[PDB]
Amino acid sequence: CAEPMTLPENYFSERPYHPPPPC
Repeated sequence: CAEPMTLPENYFSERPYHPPPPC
């Protein structure tokens, strides 16, 4: 993945994935 910076309660929800899905 590029630019690592994802976390729980702020990266996975039930809405239109805002962040990159491949990461």
